[PDB]
Amino acid sequence: APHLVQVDAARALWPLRRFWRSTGFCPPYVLSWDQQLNLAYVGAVPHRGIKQVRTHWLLELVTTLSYNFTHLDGYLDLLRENQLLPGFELMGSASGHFTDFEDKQQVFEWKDLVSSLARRYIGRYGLAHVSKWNFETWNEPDHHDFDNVSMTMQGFLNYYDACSEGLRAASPALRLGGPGDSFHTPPRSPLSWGLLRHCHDGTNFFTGEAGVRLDYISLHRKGARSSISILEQEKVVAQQIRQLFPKFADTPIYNDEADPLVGWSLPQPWRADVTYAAMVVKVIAQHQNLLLAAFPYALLSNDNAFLSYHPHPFAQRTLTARFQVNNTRPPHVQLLRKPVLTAMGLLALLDEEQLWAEVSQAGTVLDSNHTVGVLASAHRPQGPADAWRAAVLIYASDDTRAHPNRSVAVTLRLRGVPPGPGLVYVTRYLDNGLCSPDGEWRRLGRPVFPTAEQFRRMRAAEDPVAAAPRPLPAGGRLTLRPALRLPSLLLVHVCARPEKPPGQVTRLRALPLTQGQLVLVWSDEHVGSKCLWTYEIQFSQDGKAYTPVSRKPSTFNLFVFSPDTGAVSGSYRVRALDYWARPGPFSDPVPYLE
Ligand SMILES: *[C@@H]1O[C@H](CO)[C@@H](O[C@@H]2O[C@H](CO)[C@@H](O[C@@H]3O[C@H](CO[C@H]4O[C@H](CO)[C@@H](O)[C@H](O)[C@@H]4O)[C@@H](O)[C@H](O[C@H]4O[C@H](CO)[C@@H](O)[C@H](O)[C@@H]4O[C@H]4O[C@H](CO)[C@@H](O)[C@H](O)[C@@H]4O)[C@@H]3O)[C@H](O)[C@H]2NC(C)=O)[C@H](O)[C@H]1NC(C)=O
Ligand SMILES: *[C@@H]1O[C@H](CO)[C@@H](O)[C@H](O)[C@H]1NC(C)=O
Ligand SMILES: *[C@@H]1O[C@H](CO)[C@@H](O)[C@H](O)[C@H]1NC(C)=O
Ligand SMILES: [Cl-]
Repeated sequence: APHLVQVDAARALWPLRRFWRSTGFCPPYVLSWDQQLNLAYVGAVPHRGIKQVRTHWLLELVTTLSYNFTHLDGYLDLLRENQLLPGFELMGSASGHFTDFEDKQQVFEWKDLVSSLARRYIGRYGLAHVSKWNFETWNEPDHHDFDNVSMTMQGFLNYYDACSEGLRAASPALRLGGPGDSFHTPPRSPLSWGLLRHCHDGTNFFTGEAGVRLDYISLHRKGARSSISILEQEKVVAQQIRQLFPKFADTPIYNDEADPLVGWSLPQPWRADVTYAAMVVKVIAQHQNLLLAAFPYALLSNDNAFLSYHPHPFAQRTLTARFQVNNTRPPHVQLLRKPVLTAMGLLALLDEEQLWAEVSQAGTVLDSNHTVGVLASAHRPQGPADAWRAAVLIYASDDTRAHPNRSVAVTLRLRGVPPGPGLVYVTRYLDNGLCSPDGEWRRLGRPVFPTAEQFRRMRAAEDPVAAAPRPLPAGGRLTLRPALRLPSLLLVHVCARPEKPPGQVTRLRALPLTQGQLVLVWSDEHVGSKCLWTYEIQFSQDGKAYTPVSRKPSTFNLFVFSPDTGAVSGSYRVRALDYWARPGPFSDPVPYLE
């Protein structure tokens, strides 16, 4: 039976916070070219769709009583360059200096390392910026991954107090949370429950006062292939925390490894394509609709910024697919944007207020705990460079199971769109048949070292199928009857015309990939409105006569330029193009010489 999706745009219910804008990984490798590319892709999600990168072993990037911060500087600057924040896990031994957190002097030295690093980056980036960072305890303390460090129950508590006092001495404004683990039923997860008991009821190692600061509680709960399982586990743990530790009733809860399945490197066909992408949206929709639409759930992070390894370019839990092309001179690296990363761009279009929506089948109302669901949102405009918007994101997802031999007939009924100037709608659609670079790779015979032409075909499947803007019917109503696949994503974007055109593209740079190829990366931080069709990229060889690069419509703030001719040397400039064909100002031109 067909699915009926109803959306009322006249009816703003409550805030829709973009609580999912995080990723992470575990490693220098963090400063390799591969990683610089990877982080360009992560940062290129439009409208700050990914804000934080939770990174393990950051304090192995420090060496030794004075510290050399060079490698940490390198990594944090690299994040900054892509407008990304560190999920700053205070994790590492500083090249083997720290070995024992029941050695009182080491605990004092740790406190000073932390205040020293916090002050350094307050100085380098400003207090306002570093105050946004989620400083965090050592990852998964109950999984015994400290290599050479001795971390007992008591040691962990000492370590935490050193973290807390270290950050505090740099500035009270800095935020610290933990433990970043599962919180299984006692006697399991002793350090995790032990931290809560310590912060709630224990004694500060340094000051001797009762209890210790804990600005947020971070857990890890993964789905074992079930989307709804993640939320169910979180509610059990959050309830236990609230009831056993009542001081933490309003303490924000993060699930900063909220993945469908544990084991990032385990190859899974469904991780390659829109199956994973659609499921990620489904997980988020379940959290918005079945929880936030109450415990203080504040952040959800898919831990998928890892780089993939041969022979699994697409099938690992990664935002990009890496190809190490070893038969060129020199060898080089190529990354492809996987649908999961593309989906984060679609999620980024969701605006600040949630709209009433209802999914039904044969008269039965279906909540987000079902294969078809929706998130609808609206934007209240501010200035002359802004206007009313609505974004509706519909998912069809059976979690990790793809169903290529199925169609899902949907009827979307949108109403209550208020009157506005030049109202248009734009649909963007994503599925495995049309938008899977893995799908194109398989169709090509899964070449180990794809040719330049093979990469172009693969990259042509990265973006969603976009339909040209169409004027909205009067009365603020629209009915669409798409044949969705399983998995699939469909965003309907409804935009009124802002009085002024888009802002300027900034931070444009040209990075070499290989002979005849480069990556153009830029920022959309000053473009303003989200009603963007694409970014017009222009190339000039002949002094300064500029020619647009024909390509699929894309709002991704990054583009690999690989022209058949190999002619890449010259100058480049980029601008935003809105749904009414109006351009924003061009970026400054950027030269490039091979
Ligand atoms: C082009 O040239 C580059 C060299 O520049 C080359 O890159 C190298 O590729 C290989 C993989 O093909 C990489 O080796 C893999 O590395 C990962 C990660 O290693 C780290 O972590 C492990 C522990 O987690 C440490 O032991 C290790 O020291 C590292 O710190 C490993 O996970 C891989 O091991 C698996 O694959 C091996 C075969 O490749 C198996 O022998 C091994 O048993 C492992 O298999 C198991 O785990 C799998 C997990 O996915 C699972 O699927 C299996 O079923 C099984 O359970 C492996 O060691 C190496 O790091 C790359 N080097 C660099 C510099 O990047 C490309 O391979 C080359 N291209 C071609 C086509 O040749
Ligand atoms: C810090 O480490 C880097 C990289 O290993 C090295 O180049 C640099 O000389 C070191 N700085 C100091 C002050 O020792
Ligand atoms: C989701 O649906 C299943 C039935 O498939 C049910 O057992 C489970 O309780 C539901 N969970 C939530 C949170 O709605
Ligand atoms: Cl996963």
